[PDB]
Amino acid sequence: SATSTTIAKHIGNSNPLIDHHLGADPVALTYNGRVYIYMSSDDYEYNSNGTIKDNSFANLNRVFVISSADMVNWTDHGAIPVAGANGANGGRGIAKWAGASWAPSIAVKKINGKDKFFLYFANSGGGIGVLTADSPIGPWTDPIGKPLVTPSTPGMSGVVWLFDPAVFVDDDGTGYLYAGGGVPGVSNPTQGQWANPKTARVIKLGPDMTSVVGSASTIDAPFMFEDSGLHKYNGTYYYSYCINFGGTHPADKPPGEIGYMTSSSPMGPFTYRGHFLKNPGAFFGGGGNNHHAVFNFKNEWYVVYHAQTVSSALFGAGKGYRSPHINKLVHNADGSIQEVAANYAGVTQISNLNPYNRVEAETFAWNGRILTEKSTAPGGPVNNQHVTSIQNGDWIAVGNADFGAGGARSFKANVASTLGGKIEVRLDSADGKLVGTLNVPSTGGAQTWREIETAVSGATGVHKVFFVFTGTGTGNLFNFDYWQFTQR
Ligand SMILES: O[C@@H]1[C@@H](O)[C@H](O[C@@H]2CO[C@@H](O[C@@H]3CO[C@@H](O[C@@H]4CO[C@@H](O)[C@H](O)[C@H]4O)[C@H](O)[C@H]3O)[C@H](O)[C@H]2O)OC[C@H]1O
Ligand SMILES: [Ca+2]
Ligand code: NA
Ligand code: NA
Repeated sequence: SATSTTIAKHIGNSNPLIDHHLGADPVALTYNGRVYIYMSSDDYEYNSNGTIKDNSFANLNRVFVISSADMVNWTDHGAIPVAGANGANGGRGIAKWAGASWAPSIAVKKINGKDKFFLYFANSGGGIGVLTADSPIGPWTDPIGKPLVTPSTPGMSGVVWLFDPAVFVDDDGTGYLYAGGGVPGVSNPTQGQWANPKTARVIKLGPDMTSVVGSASTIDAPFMFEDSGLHKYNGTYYYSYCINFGGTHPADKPPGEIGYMTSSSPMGPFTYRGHFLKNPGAFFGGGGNNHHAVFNFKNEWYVVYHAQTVSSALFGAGKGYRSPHINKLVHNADGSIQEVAANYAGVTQISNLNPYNRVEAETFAWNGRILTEKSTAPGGPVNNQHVTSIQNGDWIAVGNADFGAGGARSFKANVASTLGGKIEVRLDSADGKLVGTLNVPSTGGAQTWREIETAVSGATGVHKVFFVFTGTGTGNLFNFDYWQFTQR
């Protein structure tokens, strides 16, 4: 009954994090037991004849957000319509001054006893903006109505590409913004311009995280290119960035790789240490921009980065379209960082999923091959999505659902369907033990939602769980908002 194949994130593998769409320039928020990943909205551009053309970043006007409690099952929180200029996101789009929202950065700060969230983004190469929210997934407000940082921000002149923000809230509650990149000398930098672009910047933020304090300092990242990052390990601040591709490079600053520098203060002085992530081309073939954030989630150090692993699998060429990956990052006893072993296997699931809570359908580890959108389902979480583009033989799967010793009694699915179909609930594999079959009736339409219940038996212990979609003809069989098992 399950016939569709995984594009790039194969069952058992944790990279790329998702493959049912793209997501470039990832950054991580760790918050109340979940990692959020916020991403540039990579999205295929097409020639007029419907063939794919190389990514020119034309579609980078949203921020894609996924989250996980376990590194394997990703809840799709959909898209934040950040860019509102030109104009389009069809209306919708939150920062009216910004035509683009590249390379997000995310921070949370408790203000007046309430957690407040701050999403930073680059309006292409021209400035940094910020949105605010009372939850990591929104809804979002543009407090300011203009960029937060421009070339006129003190200290920011001399930056070639005023982009790739990284916002770090220090242990004392002070925010810092790292930004910049590009290489001076336009079409022909001299060797020395390659070697010391002097286009990286850090600026301190005001307490409210929507203003700057003082002037930006230059970080002299050798062979700076883009992709500022900041993490703090054992009291030391690590400024990381992508090394440029031009000029001759010494062996210790290899082109297109992630370099890093350390300092005992967030604003420097920084000393190059420092490379830990080869170009994604070195691992997955070969190659492109390289774009990364280091974070600690549930007591482990990771780097999120991107690679052209979904587009290459679909097209035979990555064409600049990028997908998020995570691997472990290891700090040595001396504080240096080991080369990250970027791969497909990725990170092993760190905790089980509880299938007795409401679980969004768009919370899955693997799929073949569906889409997620914006749902009309009543209620649900902020920016509630559903699984759609469900055809016969499609499926989604969660990793390590723990049904417990007693096991499940029933399975509920919130579904909307014009003609109906089935959800087969299978353990371990797409062709695995059938524990139940939910008959999706005609509900009256794709926006008319019914919670359907069906019996489950044989579902005990920890398993991958596959929801295999079947139906006749069509089209879209149904959309698929959330599910919940009952005990026992
Ligand atoms: O409008 C401005 C944009 O144009 C500017 O876009 C940047 C263009 O450069 C992007 O970096 C690319 C990454 O790929 C490099 O080539 C690789 C060299 O090794 C080969 O193995 C591999 O196949 C190649 O892909 C290329 O040299 C380098 O320029 C950068 O990420 C973009 O940001 O952005 C700012 C806008 O203001
Ligand atoms: Ca949902
Ligand atoms: Na970033
Ligand atoms: Na499909």
